[PDB]
Order: sequence, then C-alpha cells, then structure tokens
Amino acid sequence: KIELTFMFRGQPQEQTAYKNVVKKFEEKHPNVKVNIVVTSPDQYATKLRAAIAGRKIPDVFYFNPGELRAYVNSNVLLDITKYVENSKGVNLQDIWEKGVNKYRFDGEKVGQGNLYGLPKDLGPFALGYNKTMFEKAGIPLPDKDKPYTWQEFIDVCKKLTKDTNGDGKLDQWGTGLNATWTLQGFVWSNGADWIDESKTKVTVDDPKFIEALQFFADMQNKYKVTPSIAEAQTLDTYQRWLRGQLGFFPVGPWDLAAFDQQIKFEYDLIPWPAGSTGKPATWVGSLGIGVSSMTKHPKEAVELALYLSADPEGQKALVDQRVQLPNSVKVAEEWAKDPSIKPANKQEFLDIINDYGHSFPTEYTYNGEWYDEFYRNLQPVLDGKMSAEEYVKKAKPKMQKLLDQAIEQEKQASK
Ligand SMILES: OC[C@@H]1O[C@@H](OC[C@@H]2O[C@@H](OC[C@@H]3O[C@@H](O)[C@H](O)[C@H]3O)[C@H](O)[C@H]2O)[C@H](O)[C@H]1O
Ligand SMILES: [Ca+2]
Repeated sequence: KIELTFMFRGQPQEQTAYKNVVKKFEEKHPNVKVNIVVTSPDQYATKLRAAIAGRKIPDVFYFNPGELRAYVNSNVLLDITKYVENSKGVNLQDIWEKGVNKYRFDGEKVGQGNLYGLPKDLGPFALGYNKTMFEKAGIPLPDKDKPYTWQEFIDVCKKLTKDTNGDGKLDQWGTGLNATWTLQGFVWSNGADWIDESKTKVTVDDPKFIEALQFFADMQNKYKVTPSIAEAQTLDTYQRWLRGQLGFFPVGPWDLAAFDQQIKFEYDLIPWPAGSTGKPATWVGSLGIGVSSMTKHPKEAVELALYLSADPEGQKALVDQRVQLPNSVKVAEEWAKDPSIKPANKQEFLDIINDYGHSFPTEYTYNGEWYDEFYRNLQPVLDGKMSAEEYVKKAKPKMQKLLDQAIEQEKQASK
C-alpha cells in the first residue's frame, strides 16, 4: 500500500547489487513498494539538482556530503534522528564514526548534532598493481607498507613499459592515471592542497601544488610511462587496466565486483607513492543516503535508508556482492583479515580510512563550483600544451571568485 521512490547512482554492477538488496527489503516489508530511479555516476548530480529545483524530491536518495549544509538550509533533507533512535536493534555506534558524522549537522557545523542522512559507505581509493605483470617481468614486488618515492615509481613504471609481443610497438605501460581521481594524492603527499587551512583561499599556485601537477602530467608526456594521448583516446586507461595492459591503477571497493568479473591477472593493493612529505595520501569518498523532508512516509523511508546503511542483513548482501566494504567497523576488520577474500592486502582500504585518507576539498565548502572550474580547463596541462605553472595562475582568480561566492551564499542562505 505504501510506495517509496529511491533515487541513486552506480556503475552497472552497483545498480544490480542495490536493486537486489531493495528486493530483499521489499520481501521483509511486503507493504512497501520501492520505485527506482537510477543513473550513471556522472549523470547523477544533474538529475538530482533538477529534482530539487522543481521541489519533486525522491523519498530516499544518494547525496554528496559537500551538499549537506546547502540541503539543510533549503529544507531538502529530513531530520531523521528520532526515527533512527527508535528503530529496532539499530546501532549506529557500530558504523564508521567518520561515515556517520559526515551527515550530522547541529545548525552551525557538520559532524555533530542531528542526523540528516546515513552513510552509504566509506570509499577509500587505494592503489592496485598487476602482480602477474611484475612477476613475468622479474621486477621485485612493491612493498605493502613503505611507499615508493616519486622517482622510484617512475623507475618501475619505465621498466614495465614495453613491447611484449615483439611487433615493435609498446603494448604494456607502467600506468595511466586519471587526474580527476588520482591527482589529489600527489598534491597532498607533496604538502599542498587546492585551498588553505581555513578553506577560504585558493592555493593551487603554491609551488608544491605546481610540482605535483607537473609531475602528474609528466607521467604521460615526459617520462612516457602511460599509453599515448591517442592510445588513451582509443581505449581508456580503466579499460586497459582490466585487460592487463597496465602495471598500476587505482582500486575502490566499488570496483571489486567488476574486477571479479573482468580481471584475469593477479593484483594487490599498496600505498600510493609519496612526495616530499614521505607519507602516502589519497581520498576517502562517501555518499549519504537521505530522506526527503517532504516524504509522506518518513518511517518507511528511514527504514529503507537503514536497511542499506546499517542493517546487518542489507549490509551483508552488499558486501557479498562486492560493491563495498562493511559499514560496521568490527565486521570490516574481520573481513580484511579473511585471506580467502582478495585482494590479499584488503587491509590497505582500512589503513586509508584510519590513517592516510583525506576528504575532497569540496567537502569543506558550501558548493563545489570553484573546484569544478579547476578541472574544467585542465586537459591542456595534462596533454603537455600548457605548463602547470601557467594554468594555475590563470585558473586561480576564477576559482577564488567562485569560492568567495560560495562563502557569501552560505551566509545568505543560512540567515
Ligand atoms: O573510470 C573508472 C572509475 O573511476 C574511478 O572511480 C572514481 C569514481 O568513484 C565512483 O564512485 C564511488 C562512490 O563515491 C564515493 O564518494 C563513495 O564512497 C563511493 O560509493 C564512481 O563510480 C567513479 O566515477 C575508479 O578508477 C573506477 O571505478
Ligand atoms: Ca607490441
């Protein structure tokens, strides 16, 4: 008799897994029907923005932690605190505190107070390597604790870059990193960031940032340890990693089902190479599961969010289907130690969460437009047509204007 709309995003394997788990919810609650709206990850922001702009908000939906404050100011997210407290058996205290706190807001600041969502997951972005490739090449395996230096990383990547079938053409490469998702770790481990400590000033013109960005671009253009510009256009580097053509590529827990299906070589996880700080860095992602402030069925909507986020049955199903690591800390710790479940160094995911993982800079700001502007015109740097130094000088004032506007807009919307 009750109908809920559940809006979310995922790669094909994630869509299938969540659709399966929603069906399990519907078996458990036969009086609730869940109507699904699902998109690809890149489509999602646009489609959710449109829903909110028209005030036709789905009952339950994914959202970005960087939108939490804006969504509260505009009365988008229901305060679900009391529903979560009253629910049978639920124990959020078992869930990653880092995850739960991203969706708490006390009226002034994030991290404390009322719950406005539940964590879908934590998404530590690890570095994988192709063990099959290393062993066929006779290269000593990477250490699972001590990061490569940047120069050591380039050195091994060069050794891996070769013509393996002897037709005279390179057909295997050290790596092929996507700047959108992998620049951050090089920037951070080199002691830089997109913004200052106060999160109000753009700092991409820091020499440490420039060094990190130029190093990144140089992997393709100078050190030549990646497919060429044309080769990556022909077949993108994620696909080339699946086919066993690349030595190194990132791995998120959401990748595991796709990798189970398509990757035939042995791979394992390692820390990211470290810049001047000598400490590895990468991001820990998260999405929240929120409830529409205007839902006609808040109890059932929170029950769906809880089933996906915290319920041991719903959680076990998601972990079994290899699209995330457990939200329960104790379950995650014994998961990581189970050697029958690969990669062998699953533990690296937990090390990222507990130690060297950072948030995206936009998680700190009222909106992300300032950061999107950095990436919007970045490709000429990546393709060697413009220096890192020249680009960040040009981008910085455009970014700063947008950031200033985000800051002002928060002041206005929170009045
Ligand atoms: O193009 C290959 C894909 O890109 C890289 O992933 C980057 C993006 O991460 C996934 O989203 C993960 C979720 O967002 C996190 O905040 C949350 O913790 C996760 O559930 C998107 O599907 C990707 O576009 C990887 O190399 C590969 O998956
Ligand atoms: Ca060849």
